[PDB]
Amino acid sequence: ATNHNLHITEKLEVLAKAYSVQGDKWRALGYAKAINALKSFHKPVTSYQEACSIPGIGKRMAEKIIEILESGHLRKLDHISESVPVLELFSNIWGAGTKTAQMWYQQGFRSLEDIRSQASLTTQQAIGLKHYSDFLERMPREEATEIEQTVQKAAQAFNSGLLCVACGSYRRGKATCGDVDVLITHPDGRSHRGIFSRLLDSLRQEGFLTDDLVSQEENGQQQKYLGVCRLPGPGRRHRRLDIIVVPYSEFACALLYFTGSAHFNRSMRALAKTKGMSLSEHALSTAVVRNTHGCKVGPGRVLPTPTEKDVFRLLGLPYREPAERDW
DNA sequence: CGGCGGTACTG
DNA sequence: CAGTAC
DNA sequence: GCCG
Ligand code: NA
Ligand code: NA
Repeated sequence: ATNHNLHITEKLEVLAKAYSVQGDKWRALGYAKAINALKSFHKPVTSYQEACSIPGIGKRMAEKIIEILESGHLRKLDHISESVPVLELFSNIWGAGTKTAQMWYQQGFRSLEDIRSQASLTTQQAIGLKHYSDFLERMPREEATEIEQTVQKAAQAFNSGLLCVACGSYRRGKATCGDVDVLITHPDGRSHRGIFSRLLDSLRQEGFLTDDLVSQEENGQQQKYLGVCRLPGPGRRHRRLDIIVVPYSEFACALLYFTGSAHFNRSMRALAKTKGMSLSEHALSTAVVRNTHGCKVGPGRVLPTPTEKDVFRLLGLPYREPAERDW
């Protein structure tokens, strides 16, 4: 598609990012939805009524849209706190969100050097600070492929039958990727067990993993690593790498979840809800059991889904290719 | 108005 | 319980 | 912020 409302969405994005770094996440979310709708719209917007006809745009958003349309400017931008660019700087540090960014700003910090010299830093934030510039850039998908191959080769050394796939924006076919998520399972349903620890050990020993952000997260039968890798060779940057090992029966739903996008996942959860189902990285399930007072007592029952297509089918949806899952 | 996932780790 | 990122 |  093509954006016919550029000067409008450019302005809205400024406002959206301001709300985000100030921690108004719900308001930012609503802006994101409206901003999407505007770009993928058959025409430039020429009236308030037309703006409101668009799902995701109500009175308040339409008002701003038409103000921009007519005057070329959005006044609310002129009343945006001067702190916003610094809050964004601080929250670009992996492990620091808006609360930490506020705290540092109130302490009078203004720069990364300020943070590096005088800020108290969590173990994760120190790594995120140390690799600030590397983590901010998106890598070419070619480099993501090499990263996936590195993980896959070290995994298949333990069991050649392991199935390994890079998810996220890479699987959605983007030219560049902010990170790499490598999802690992085994078709025999059992031989994924034991792999996670040995795999991280092997990647450690050969120098590929340079820092761990979360060395192990256990979520049901899924194991997740969040860390930092760097391919061999000179001129290589540090990159964010996640590794998730899952049982074969959850592979389709894990695959879907880690392929995303985040916005696509949110809309699929909403759709499942309408059908009295829930959708997680583990399973498509019937909705949980709620008692007399409306509180969840027990989990629902899993609807088995061997493949991503099975998930879409049970939801009464046409299959969507990963490249079509940005929204 | 409340929901817009729920979750693990960590403190 | 709250902060963060998935 | 928007939606029901
Ligand atoms: Na609307
Ligand atoms: Na951050």
